[PDB]
Amino acid sequence: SMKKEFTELYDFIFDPIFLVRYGYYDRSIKNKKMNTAKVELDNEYGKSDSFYFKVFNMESFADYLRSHDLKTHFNGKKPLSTDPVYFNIPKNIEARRQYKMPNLYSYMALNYYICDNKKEFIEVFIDNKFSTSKFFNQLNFDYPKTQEITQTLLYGGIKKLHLDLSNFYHTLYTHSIPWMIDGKSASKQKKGFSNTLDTLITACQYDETHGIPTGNLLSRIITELYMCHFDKQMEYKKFVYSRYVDDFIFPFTFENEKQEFLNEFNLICRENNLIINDNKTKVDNFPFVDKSSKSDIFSFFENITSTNSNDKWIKEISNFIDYCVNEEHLGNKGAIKCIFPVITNTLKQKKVDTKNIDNIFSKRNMVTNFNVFEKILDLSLKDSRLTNKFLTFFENINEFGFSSLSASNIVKKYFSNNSKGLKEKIDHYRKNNFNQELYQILLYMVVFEIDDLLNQEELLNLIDLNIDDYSLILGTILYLKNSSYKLEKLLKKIDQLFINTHANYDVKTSRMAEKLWLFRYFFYFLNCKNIFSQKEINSYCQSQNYNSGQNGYQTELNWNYIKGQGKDLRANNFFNELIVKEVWLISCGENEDFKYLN
Amino acid sequence: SMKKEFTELYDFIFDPIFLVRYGYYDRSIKNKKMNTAKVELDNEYGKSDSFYFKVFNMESFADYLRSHDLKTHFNGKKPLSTDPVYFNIPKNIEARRQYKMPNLYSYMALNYYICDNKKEFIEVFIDNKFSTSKFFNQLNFDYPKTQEITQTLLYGGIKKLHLDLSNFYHTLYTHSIPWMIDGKSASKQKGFSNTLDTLITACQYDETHGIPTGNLLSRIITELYMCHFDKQMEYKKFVYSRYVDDFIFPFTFENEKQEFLNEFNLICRENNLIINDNKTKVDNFPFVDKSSKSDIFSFFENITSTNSNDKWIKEISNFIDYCVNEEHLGNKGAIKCIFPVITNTLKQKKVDTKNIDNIFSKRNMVTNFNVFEKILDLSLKDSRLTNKFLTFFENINEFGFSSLSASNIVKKYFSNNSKGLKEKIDHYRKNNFNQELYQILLYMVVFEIDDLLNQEELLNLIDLNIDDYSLILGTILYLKNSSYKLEKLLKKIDQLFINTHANYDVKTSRMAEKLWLFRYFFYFLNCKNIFSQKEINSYCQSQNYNSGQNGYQTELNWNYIKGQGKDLRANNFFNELIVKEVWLISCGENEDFKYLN
Amino acid sequence: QTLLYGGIKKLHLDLSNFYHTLYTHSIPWMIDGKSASKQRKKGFSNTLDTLITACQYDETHGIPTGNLLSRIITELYMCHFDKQMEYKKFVYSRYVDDFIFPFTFENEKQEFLNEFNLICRENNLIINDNKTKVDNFPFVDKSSKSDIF
Amino acid sequence: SFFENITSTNSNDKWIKEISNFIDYCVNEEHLGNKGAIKCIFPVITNTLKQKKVDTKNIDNIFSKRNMVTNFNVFEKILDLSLKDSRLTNKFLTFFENINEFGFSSLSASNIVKKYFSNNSKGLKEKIDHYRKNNFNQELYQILLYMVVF
DNA sequence: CCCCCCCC
DNA sequence: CCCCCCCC
DNA sequence: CCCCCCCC
DNA sequence: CCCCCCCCC
Ligand SMILES: [Mg+2]
Ligand SMILES: [Mg+2]
Ligand SMILES: [Mg+2]
Ligand SMILES: [Mg+2]
Ligand SMILES: [Mg+2]
Repeated sequence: SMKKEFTELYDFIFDPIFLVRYGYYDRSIKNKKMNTAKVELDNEYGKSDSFYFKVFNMESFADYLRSHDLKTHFNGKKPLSTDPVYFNIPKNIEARRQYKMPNLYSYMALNYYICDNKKEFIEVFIDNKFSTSKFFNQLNFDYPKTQEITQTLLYGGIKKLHLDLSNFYHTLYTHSIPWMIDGKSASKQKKGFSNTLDTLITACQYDETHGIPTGNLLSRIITELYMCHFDKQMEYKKFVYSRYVDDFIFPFTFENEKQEFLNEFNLICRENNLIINDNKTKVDNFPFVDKSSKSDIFSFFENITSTNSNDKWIKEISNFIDYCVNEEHLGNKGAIKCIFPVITNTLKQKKVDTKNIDNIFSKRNMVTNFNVFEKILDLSLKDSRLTNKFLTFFENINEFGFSSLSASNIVKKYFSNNSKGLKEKIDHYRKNNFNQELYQILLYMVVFEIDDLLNQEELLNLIDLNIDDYSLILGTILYLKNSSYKLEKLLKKIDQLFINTHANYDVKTSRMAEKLWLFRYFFYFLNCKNIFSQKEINSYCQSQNYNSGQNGYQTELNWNYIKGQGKDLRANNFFNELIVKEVWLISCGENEDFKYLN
Repeated sequence: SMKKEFTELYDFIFDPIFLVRYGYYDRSIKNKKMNTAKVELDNEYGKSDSFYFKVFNMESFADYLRSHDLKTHFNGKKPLSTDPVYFNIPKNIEARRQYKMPNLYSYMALNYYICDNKKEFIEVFIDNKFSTSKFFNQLNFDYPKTQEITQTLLYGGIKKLHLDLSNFYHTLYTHSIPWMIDGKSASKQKGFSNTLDTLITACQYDETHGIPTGNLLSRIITELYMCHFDKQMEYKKFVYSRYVDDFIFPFTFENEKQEFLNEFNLICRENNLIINDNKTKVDNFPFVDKSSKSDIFSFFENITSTNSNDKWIKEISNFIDYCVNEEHLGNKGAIKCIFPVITNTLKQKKVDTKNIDNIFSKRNMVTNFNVFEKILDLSLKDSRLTNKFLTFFENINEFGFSSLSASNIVKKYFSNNSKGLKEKIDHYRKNNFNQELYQILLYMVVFEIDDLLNQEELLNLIDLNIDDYSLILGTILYLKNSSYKLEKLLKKIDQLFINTHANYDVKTSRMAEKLWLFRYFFYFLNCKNIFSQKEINSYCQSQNYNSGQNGYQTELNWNYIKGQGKDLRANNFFNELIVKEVWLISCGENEDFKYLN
Repeated sequence: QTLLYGGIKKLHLDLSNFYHTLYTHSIPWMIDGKSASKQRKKGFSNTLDTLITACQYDETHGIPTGNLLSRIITELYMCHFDKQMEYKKFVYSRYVDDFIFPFTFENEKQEFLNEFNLICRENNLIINDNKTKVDNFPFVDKSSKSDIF
Repeated sequence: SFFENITSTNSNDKWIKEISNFIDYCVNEEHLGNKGAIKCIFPVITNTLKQKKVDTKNIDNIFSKRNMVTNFNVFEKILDLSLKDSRLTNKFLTFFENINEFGFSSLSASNIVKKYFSNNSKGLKEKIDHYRKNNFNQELYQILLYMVVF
């Protein structure tokens, strides 16, 4: 029944290996049988809107976890205050949203706690009746099903009321969590479940309390419980509504029903320091607006056949992209995100010949220079949140017959033509800390083997402060892929960065508790694998006259010296086990060549 | 010079006795001579927009400070975390603001620190160039002078960019105060700012979300924060005018605008500040100016004392409508000018004392219209006008308006609108619009309104989700009625004290918890024996309370409560105040809880 | 489509009554140069002008629209416009008098407008300010005929 | 009818304040579509002085007082106003040329304008280079003319 | 995995 | 000419 | 030169 | 104290 199939989903999700194999990057699997014991690093089962699975994933760390028990490292209390990877992405054309990717250690510390107390989450979730985000887009709980749950919650409503909470994730006071779960008066009196959660959550953001570290499934799960206690307080007051995260739909029929619900709603926000986004408060009167019909979109290619001209397919695809971008302008939320899936599905459904698919996306018209793949590429450069979608779209038409080389050339030519504008855009993303925008360009260059855009001086200028770890890793990979460039200059800019950021901390702080922990692990891993010639390391170390001991060179570059520095080594000893067992957090590639297409 | 007048302002403000006598309730005096050694019981020298001076003031505590030195009592470490008075006021008809009135002990600790390190405030203040809010509306630093400062900052500007920070005080991340004063990266590693943060948190029970807003100390702390925001923008060759969180950036080319916006956002993102995108506008030249009061101040330029009293009634009544409509159009603060210019016009036009009684206490037999009843009714449409209305009444009282006639007029209002007022009272309770409640209760105690709430309705005010101030007023209302038995009131107060202590570690001292003001008010009265000690021992024997060396072992007995906590630094502070007969609430001239002349 | 790449926004710019208000004597200016034109006959530019005015009784207000010769001369004129703009590292798409300027920073839209207005004042061209509009991504497009066809 | 209530008895500060308030009133009036309101600033300030018969030394101090607290000067504000529309170049200069004959010291007029140029030297040079590049002829003429006049 | 594709 | 059709 | 002042 | 009176959080 309903109670049965609910618990199947939750007994599945609440598993430490699942919450890092798919939770760290907020990935989602449709079927349980996709949780293979193999690494399965090449192909994608699940999807995510965040980071490229091929270059950044946990499949190596996951395969370690089902062969080794790591809870030993976390069984103690008093967790370590680690610094996350601050990664800032856009919200509109003129607004932003701040992700924080927590240090893997303090993440697993929080992960194991949530699982050791799965009951305090699950039994509240299954009893809850208003939330359509408590499924986390997981398993068979797709968009049509969350929509269908909302429809039954809005019966009897001549009108609908909308409320959105303003910057809910990033303005959340962490100490509000014991208030919502246990009661504000009960928390004023220590060492409970809510209190221990609060201290583990802040451990992932260097003990700061303004906001939650958003960007992973754990934050999603913790956020859903906080709002499910909201839902429970409103159920006591005999209210009924639908809710997806911070977005409410209250159905009513008389103005007083609305004002009653509005007042009891404000009392809960006042009590828990939540701010109602007033620009988004709206009452919909029947006949009800609904500007989200995808029927016209999904039926765009109805009258096209495999027998249609390759030029016909080119024009219709290009036509279709413009139709959806216009539909998003009219308020059809998600219409642009649908461009990639339906082009993929339509080619498959119409069974276009694999040779004919190459021509469609390879054809550069010598009359107008139009290549439809170039158009899709340029589209994706208009919202860096489309990065994974464009890359999996290429992945799909690639395995359909689009020449990996043809695609690499088209992308190369696009960068060549827009060289001036992209350089200008990079300097902007660097000065104003637009991470994902810089990430997208760097990820495109490493993936499509682009080498003409930046020189070595312009590449080393990327290895600097106020750059996310993901961009640094990508920029490092770009430097290494040119064999002509000498590693000596790269080691200076990297070591200079490592010393500079370690200086801001207390001198007794372990380096794996600091910033740049992911880029640090990436470097130490490549160094232990000796991608950096141990000789070419000693050459640099002697240009700075670095003292030496039995650990090796006393440099931030040497992991063996770093592995011991600091009073609390629980983090260093954590990432130590990972380096020894050659667990990677960044994927070298199929041939370990840092090439990512076939 | 310009810095010559600043240094004199700040050497005066940054004095701990001034910062509580005029800063706790955010008062303002126009002359340094107004800081008299005497307790100004009948002189409202200062101006405030928060709490009625005649009832809630620090003049007695200020008097104790001139004699004793409490810097000795406060020197130490790890300050005690106290719970403030949560007092919620409106922002507009549909919005609210959250004032937090800090425990006196925690407040004074912050006050002494700021003064011992006034150097770190004053040095940044004098050096500042962009802030017109850094004068805190004191001395000869009036609105016209601040506008004159802004005008010289907007030269060379064809356009003005307007930028407002969203929910600034309440959303201000406290730990970001070290970030702006000494840098964020350096803060990863217990200096000046690192301790100012922990003194601030201890005023709001170690909450790090928001600043205790409603007093001068928080305005100065907020100002340092933004004055460092200013130094960062000054290093980038930017010029603008700022008042608290509201910026005016003059520019000419769209280059300069986007240049300014990009840096502005970086500073904001770094310190968890949020920009109110709705109040973001650009004024192209010719510039709008919807805030000119020239027509308001010259409203009475045509009327004289020779004119009929009925004409004065009409022009005043038509003047109130002119200003309320001008506030509608965007002339910000126009309603706040109604009371001053009426008072200043009456004085300047030299209106006789007997005429003022007749102008303001006349009842049209035809229309039942009384102009003072109108002004009162206006004051109840925005509870942030309570102090304005009462200081206005205080002024026409001294000019001739009979205290008796005024009390009768308000009494009549409350009788006509018993249905509505009792609806609004029970509304403000259920939604913690606790200022709107404080106003009604304050009008009742001041104007002697004994016919609105019965005994039961008053007792049902002594509950939780009621702020200390309205609690004190509701208790006063009960006491002002002799025929109400003091026994029932105790049972509501004892139950209330008992219920809020249950929310704490049993080792917590009561004077560190919530309701610290109401507790002090009650304890002071019991020590003064206002609560008949025979009538106290009667209630305790009813509850079968045990009796010990200090007393009857209840929340009501201060001698027992005095030392029942792990950290008594707070109780020991308030105990000294009770012993020396320092009052935080004025019992009145004859201690009859009456406040009219 | 390929001209508008890299644009998170696109600026629209339409000349007002370009065909009917075009000063014929500005045609030599665009092809050769206003300064050079002061120096003054027998050139290709000047002779083209005279063959044009001869079609409309030696009048210089506007070009006689309705035929293809006027379209061709209009393109040549407007292409020398394009070259002056190309020289300044600007990129856009134009159909006769209708410009589409893709950009990403307001600094660019301003740089572009400043030089655009400079050529327009030099050659007595008028911007139709009613049709000036920027489109922010996601871009509107109402020109779709898919459901019609 | 803006200055009708004020007379010679009022303090120079009052006069300075009221004139400063008056410039804002007309500027806002022009913003509302009151075509010509800004061009009326200069005559009615001149003519109000005549009708009210303010003493010569008062004219100097009104237009020379640098308020020690704000460092505001009402003549400097008038000057900054004229640099917002070049077509006010003559109506500002006749205004000075008028109050110069009313008792305003030219040595102070020159000193006040020179301070403005010293203060906004970066901005003014930036604006000059922008006028040459875009062939804005009157805007440049204004700055150059003020330089030679003052 | 066995006519789907989209919300924070 | 050999499943298109529309912009100033 | 003998009160004013502003439209394009 | 010796005319004034208004911005915010
Ligand atoms: Mg939101
Ligand atoms: Mg604000
Ligand atoms: Mg046209
Ligand atoms: Mg046209
Ligand atoms: Mg504000």
